Amino acid sequence: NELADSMISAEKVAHVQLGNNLEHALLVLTKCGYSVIPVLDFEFKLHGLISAAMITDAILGLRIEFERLEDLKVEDVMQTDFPVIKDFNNNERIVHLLVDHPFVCVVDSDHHFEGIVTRRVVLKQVNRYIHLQVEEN
Amino acid sequence: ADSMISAEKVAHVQLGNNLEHALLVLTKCGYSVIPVLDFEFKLHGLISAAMITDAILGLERIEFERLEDLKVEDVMQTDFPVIKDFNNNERIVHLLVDHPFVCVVDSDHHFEGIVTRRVVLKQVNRYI
Ligand SMILES: [Cl-]
Repeated sequence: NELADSMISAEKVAHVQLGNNLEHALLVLTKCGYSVIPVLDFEFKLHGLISAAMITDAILGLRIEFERLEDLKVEDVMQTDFPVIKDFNNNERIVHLLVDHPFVCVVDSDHHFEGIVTRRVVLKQVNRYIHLQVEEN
Repeated sequence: ADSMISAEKVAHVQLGNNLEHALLVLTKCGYSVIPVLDFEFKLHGLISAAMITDAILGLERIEFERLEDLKVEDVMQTDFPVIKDFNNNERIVHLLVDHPFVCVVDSDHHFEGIVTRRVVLKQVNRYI
């Protein structure tokens, strides 16, 4: 159960809500310690992922138009194309997703946001394996 | 060893550049953290949008007008691990447990590239 036990619980992951403006999202991103955060609805279902780069790209003028952050909404710029994990029954699919994704969101069958799995657990396992090889030799 | 992303494929900023320029480079480049170099391409620090925005967080507002007043060296992180070569492979994997990437430099602090967690994930996927 090592992949499942490594999930970071949702209440430890900052998020924004549909309808939040981009100035609010930038504040959450800056304080939270994650470079990408989930976008949830009022039922805590997962709709998207947002980063500072997505926000700033949206206000790149012909001048960075920081005044526009007040008016744009997170759903206007968030990424809607993302993988999810719905169970821990398949270790290989999770490891496969972590190749091109630094973390993957965990949701239940109705898309309620549960937490994230990151690459760190796999690095911990590789680290342990390397040390076991030293021990065995 | 063969997985290092070489320095010329990584965007950087230079000492003395302001935070407005750094935000532009960060936004376009596709890396969330980029190196800060000097004229000799020596590594002085690492900078991210979160470091930049934290520096201009007021008690009432995000003070974007201050981006042109601050320089990258004012906000960059200067305490980070590096590797000089691939003569200590166990240390590299050890570092990648708590760091998403580590910079590669030479003895003169010249920036050579970065090693990331992705290559390890690639190997694990292939073994599995
Ligand atoms: Cl990572």
